[PDB]
Amino acid sequence: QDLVPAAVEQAVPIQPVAGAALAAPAAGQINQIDPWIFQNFVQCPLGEFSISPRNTPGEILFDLALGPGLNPYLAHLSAMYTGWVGNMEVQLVLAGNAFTAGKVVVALVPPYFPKGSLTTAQITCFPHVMCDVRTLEPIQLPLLDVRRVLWHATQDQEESMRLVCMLYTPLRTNSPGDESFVVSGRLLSKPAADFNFVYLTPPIERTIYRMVDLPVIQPRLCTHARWPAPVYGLLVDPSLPSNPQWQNGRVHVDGTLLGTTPISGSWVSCFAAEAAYEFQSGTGEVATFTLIEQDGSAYVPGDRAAPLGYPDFSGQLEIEIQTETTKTGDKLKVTTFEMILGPTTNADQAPYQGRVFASVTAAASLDLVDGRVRAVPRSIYGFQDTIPEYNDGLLVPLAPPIGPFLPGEVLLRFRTYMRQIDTADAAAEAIDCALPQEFVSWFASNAFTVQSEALLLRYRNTLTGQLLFECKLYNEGYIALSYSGSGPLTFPTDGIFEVVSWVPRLYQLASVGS
Amino acid sequence: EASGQDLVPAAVEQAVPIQPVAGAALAAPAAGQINQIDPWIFQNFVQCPLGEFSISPRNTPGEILFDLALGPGLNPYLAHLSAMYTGWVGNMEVQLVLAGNAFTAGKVVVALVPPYFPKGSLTTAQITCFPHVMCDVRTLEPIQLPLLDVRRVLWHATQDQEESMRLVCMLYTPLRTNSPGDESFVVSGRLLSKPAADFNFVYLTPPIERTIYRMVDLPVIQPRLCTHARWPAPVYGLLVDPSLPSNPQWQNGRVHVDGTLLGTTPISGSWVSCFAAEAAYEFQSGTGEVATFTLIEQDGSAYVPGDRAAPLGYPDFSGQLEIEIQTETTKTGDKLKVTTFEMILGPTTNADQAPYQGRVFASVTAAASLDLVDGRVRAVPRSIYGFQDTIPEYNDGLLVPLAPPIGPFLPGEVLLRFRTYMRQIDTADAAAEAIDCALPQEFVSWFASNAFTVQSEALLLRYRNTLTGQLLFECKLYNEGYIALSYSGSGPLTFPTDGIFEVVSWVPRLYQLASVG
Amino acid sequence: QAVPIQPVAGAALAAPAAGQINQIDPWIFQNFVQCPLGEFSISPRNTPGEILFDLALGPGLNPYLAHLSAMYTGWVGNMEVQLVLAGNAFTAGKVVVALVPPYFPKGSLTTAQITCFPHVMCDVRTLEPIQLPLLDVRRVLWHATQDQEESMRLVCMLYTPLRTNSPGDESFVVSGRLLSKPAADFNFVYLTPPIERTIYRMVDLPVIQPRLCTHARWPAPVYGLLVDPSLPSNPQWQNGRVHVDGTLLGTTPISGSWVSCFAAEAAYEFQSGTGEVATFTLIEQDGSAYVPGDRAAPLGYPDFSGQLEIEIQTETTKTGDKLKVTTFEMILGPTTNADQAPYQGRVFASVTAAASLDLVDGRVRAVPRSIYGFQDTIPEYNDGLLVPLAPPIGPFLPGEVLLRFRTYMRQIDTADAAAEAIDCALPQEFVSWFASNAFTVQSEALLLRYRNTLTGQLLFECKLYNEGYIALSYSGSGPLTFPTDGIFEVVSWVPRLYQLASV
Ligand SMILES: [Mg+2]
Ligand SMILES: [Mg+2]
Ligand SMILES: [Mg+2]
Repeated sequence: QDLVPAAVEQAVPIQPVAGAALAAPAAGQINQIDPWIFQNFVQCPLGEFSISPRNTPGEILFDLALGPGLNPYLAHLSAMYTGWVGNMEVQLVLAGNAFTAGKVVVALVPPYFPKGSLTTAQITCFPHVMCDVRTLEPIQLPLLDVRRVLWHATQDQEESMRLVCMLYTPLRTNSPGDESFVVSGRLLSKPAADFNFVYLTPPIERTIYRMVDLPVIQPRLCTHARWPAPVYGLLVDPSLPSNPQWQNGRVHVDGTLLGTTPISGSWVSCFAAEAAYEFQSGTGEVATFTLIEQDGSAYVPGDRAAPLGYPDFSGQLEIEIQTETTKTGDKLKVTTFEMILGPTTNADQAPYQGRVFASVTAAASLDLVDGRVRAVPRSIYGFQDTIPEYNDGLLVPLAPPIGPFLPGEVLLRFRTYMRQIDTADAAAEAIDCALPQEFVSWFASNAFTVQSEALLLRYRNTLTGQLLFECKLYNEGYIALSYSGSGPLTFPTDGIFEVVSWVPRLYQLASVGS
Repeated sequence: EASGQDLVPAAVEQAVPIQPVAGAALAAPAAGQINQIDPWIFQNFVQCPLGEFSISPRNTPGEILFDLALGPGLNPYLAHLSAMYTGWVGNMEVQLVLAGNAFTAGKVVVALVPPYFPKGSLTTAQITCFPHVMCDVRTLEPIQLPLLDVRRVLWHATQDQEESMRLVCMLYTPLRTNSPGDESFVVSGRLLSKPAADFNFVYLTPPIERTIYRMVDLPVIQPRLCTHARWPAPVYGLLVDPSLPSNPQWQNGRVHVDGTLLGTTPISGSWVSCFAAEAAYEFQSGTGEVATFTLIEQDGSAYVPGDRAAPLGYPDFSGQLEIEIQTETTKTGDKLKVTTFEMILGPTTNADQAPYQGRVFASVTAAASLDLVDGRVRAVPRSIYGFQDTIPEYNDGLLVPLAPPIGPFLPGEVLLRFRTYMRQIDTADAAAEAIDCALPQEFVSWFASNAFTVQSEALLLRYRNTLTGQLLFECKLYNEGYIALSYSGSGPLTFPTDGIFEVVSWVPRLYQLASVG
Repeated sequence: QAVPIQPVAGAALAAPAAGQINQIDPWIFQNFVQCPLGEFSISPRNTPGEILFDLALGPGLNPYLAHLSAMYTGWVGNMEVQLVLAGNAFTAGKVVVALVPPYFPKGSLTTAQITCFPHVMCDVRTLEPIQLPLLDVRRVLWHATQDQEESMRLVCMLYTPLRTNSPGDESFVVSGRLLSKPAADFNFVYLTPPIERTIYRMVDLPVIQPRLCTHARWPAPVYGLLVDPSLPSNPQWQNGRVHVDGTLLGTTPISGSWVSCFAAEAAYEFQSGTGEVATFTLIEQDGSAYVPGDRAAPLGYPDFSGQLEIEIQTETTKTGDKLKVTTFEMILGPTTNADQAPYQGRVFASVTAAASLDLVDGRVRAVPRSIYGFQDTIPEYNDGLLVPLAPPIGPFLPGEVLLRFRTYMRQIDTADAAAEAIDCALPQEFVSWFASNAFTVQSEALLLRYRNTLTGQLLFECKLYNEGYIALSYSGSGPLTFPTDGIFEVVSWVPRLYQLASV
């Protein structure tokens, strides 16, 4: 005769996994870590998520892989080792309330289980813990090294054990009351008794598990990335188009440039070519340009739409070039030519094929010598923020349009002003970019590894450390804010962007408002 | 024990030159669970899921009779259990049955081929360079062989297919018979297996029924209660006929066994030989009233010339088709009706019809103007005039992408045909009009919605009678979606249409069937 | 000898799950053989931090183990190496040899980082060979032979500079050489039928004299073999461009019956100018379609400028004159102002016709007959636009000059009498040989020797690069020719910075 209790605590039953006892006969060395790293839970580099009443049951809230990039001490230490082996421990804290109903499941998913779409029925067939959003204290699970190899390489990230969290039952509030309410979650970890490193190497600085940082410069000392001018403004505007297809100033956070984006800010909306002048009788002397790369290399039609640094807007542009004449009384001068960029055919512009056309009006036939030039913009006429002609009328390789966003998110814009010709309006013609120069470099100089889908940034006052807003910076290189206003909203331009954490894609920012 | 030896009892001990391999004990300190298989599964030999093969006097030395890879899919208990684990490891045991008639002669070789050896020819010169055994086709007792887990990992993933050891069987000398009368015997081999002592699985996983094992299964429906896949009608007959063209090039009703649709095959049997288009009407002094249709897809979306010859469900035959259309009129007293046009399908030697590009013209006889309003239509057939079973004119004289013709077959093999009849006009004929397909429409839905994983080249089916539980014949279903029987007669031969098809085994393309009938 | 490292197990860890453990001939354990790419020179002008050699563990380090590797599936175990330096008592300087593990990220190292591995430091005045272990640090139980995986490397750097005197005529280098053999714990895994197409298989050339070959840019024999340094040093030809591993570059064809020709579906009509004009809609010379992709024109299309004659067979439904061969006149020259676009698939040519000679429209194949006003310059592939090309031949080290295979054309020249030369980089037998053998590439270049077969006296040595051009070390100011009845033979893989000897 026996008594079965209704209330039992909760636990995960395990079979022990061997670490360095399997690895040691074919490792070079087996290296120990400081014994007090085994004593403290420390927040994970990806250690923030949220829960809303807009999430639906089945959604995945976080997803973590075993290994050294879960602890900031272990990630600092991996710069001087070639491999790793052993077990870990994770801790979870939820900041909910008394009005909040809901459950989540945290499952342990092994390597080589096909990463498709899990359902709510299936998540409880793994080892798991059942948690609800009203808990005051933290929950912990083990994370074991179930594997087919003898050890792992710190610089190639292969298959390991994962930690998946799913929303089990919907999240509800009793009185309507709180539907703008978000639950915060945080993740923390330490290593368990049986974790080692493998082979001592020189400490390399540009390893993986090195954390991203931004350059410490205020946005008003910087340089616009689509037109050769400083940065003057910083704002967000729902009235404008949401998914622009700009082609300069676009870079991945892992460091790969895309579009015609150059490294230097002295290539921006400028070009270089071989020159050839003729004097068709009607208008004037006409210059046909055979395009090259600005470092003097040849141009080959490839996977961009033009050479690096080409203007990505429409309208009539003014250039200044050097000219060497064959008259009497002059040998060198800065000449002006007038050029049309937009979809304004009858001129047959095809910078994708390596030929552009321009002209200056002249009652003479000034014999200008053929050679090599560098053209720089002077003024713009009828500027539309739309792509120019790249082929004659044909489509070219492009970079995808900016996006996607979540419901409620909008795009952050850096603004500058262009020199223009205008007759009736004396307003300042504005142009935006997503990331300024000083940011497209510092990427592609550093080559970071993205470790998640977005980066959470805080923007502060350099003095008094006040918080101005929070934002998501996605891997593709654009920033989002949570903002549901209708008109514009501009921000002070002398702050500094911080780095907080890697976050998931479904992360819910706090809303900004005028 | 048996009457009359006249032959070899056992290909028993030949030594195989190989070392003992370690199984689930190298993997155990790297899992975080203790797992285990039912001790009674280790206690009897059961037929393998790819477990049948033939040897005929038509085969030549160097042909591969079977080629098995080590893993869960060699046993039916183990292929069921692998749906709820990640990982496997260990050795197996196999049994070979080859007990031909005492009047036969021949040899085969079975080799142990390691991981990472190229897949390709395997000439008869290099198969004996492996650890191998040589076998007579007359051996009475079953021959037993080891299949060992030579590997440089600690275990294997169940939902991958990795490098493991293989077991390859090749015909070594031809098969002959010195019996005085009229025919040479075929040998019927079987493969059986069971796990060895240290086979295990690794980590428990949600049981997911769409795994890479899980053999195909057909729907339990009778042929005479299915829907034709080239004409909108029931299925009525089922027969073979060696007098009709052998390798047709039908475009509708084609589907891969793994779920890929071929040609212009739709999913709904309500799209077969219909179309949806944007219409425009005119009245003139000549043809009468011409209707011009620009085609879209039938759900309602646009059409673009692509990897097919026409939209989905377009009729793949020649003739003159009359259709029926809903139309409006700008007359008073009459609102909406059903009107009938006709349309020629063939080349016509001068035409304005390119259904590849989306251009189709119809017409109706009319003395005055029949003012019919424009809009959206869906055309269905009513009758066929001058039926020809040859492809229509897709692009007037071009070469559009087409699904290949049905074939090849082995010597002696003919095509199984599903038959229905059409509505027609005929002056001097009173017989029906027959159209044939390869698989009926329920089988296209089954394969498109199931996404199976094939094993070798064909499936072996048997056809059973429902009223008496009798097996009538056996056929081969090739992975490209056509069925073949073995028949060497001249007259058509028909079959009842109140039976079921049932899957038996995976087979090679050189499998030889018993003939009907 | 003693570095800070633990002993590594070979067959004790592989044997449970291998099928066989196979032994090697005991006399192979008694000889140190030269490793491939194990040798350097140190000069007084070298800068500390520069890399002397870089070698990975496996069967390819030994010539006997690379042969034996073709009848096996795997390998395991450790090796041992010797380093031999040639200095004397009146030198100074140092080197460091490090043991770098399997997954270290490749890049570049400094002298500060090289001492952070397990290493030895060695003085250039050392007398005996310096002996070391090369161990199998690994995450698997054995390695597959028809595969290359990560293994331990051995890396040598110059640590402090060389200090010496020199005479007036030469300049005193210190030389080094690395030799190897297997350690007692080294084995193979499972006996397989021997393979001929293995990854440890050396490049070889066809045994054919240059004068019996076929020219790669004009359909005719090869008549010369020269080196001329007054010509354009970096040409950009588009035919006869092949990679040593067998990839065809440019518009290079496999067969010599395609060089400087084209096939097309022709269309004719009379114009009251020169006469019957032909619109050639180009096709691939084997009957398949043509789509503008990676290269400038279809395969084999000529790649020089001028005005060219072409012969085509016509059919005329005239009763009394049906089939005949008619020579047209195409002008594919430089910037010669008529809308020629091979890259899109259409060209034009016509003939002086007094009347409208009936010529039906059908399939044709053009062959050249003679050239008029020939320049060595890219044709007009697209009207005035740019086209996907192949990079210019190069680059060459200081002193290096391109070797040229020369032949002669069919000229039209009214006020000249000397014949027209034209060059290529390789004949048409070295092109299809690389395309059929599909070799595996090891360093950057191969060292060849041009020898005479009658006596056995070598004419020079050259450097066949991976992209497919030859380079000799030359200093003279005029063309220097060679006899066209020698034989090219392969010596070894060399690095790019390898200094040949003079000609
Ligand atoms: Mg303005
Ligand atoms: Mg009839
Ligand atoms: Mg000449």
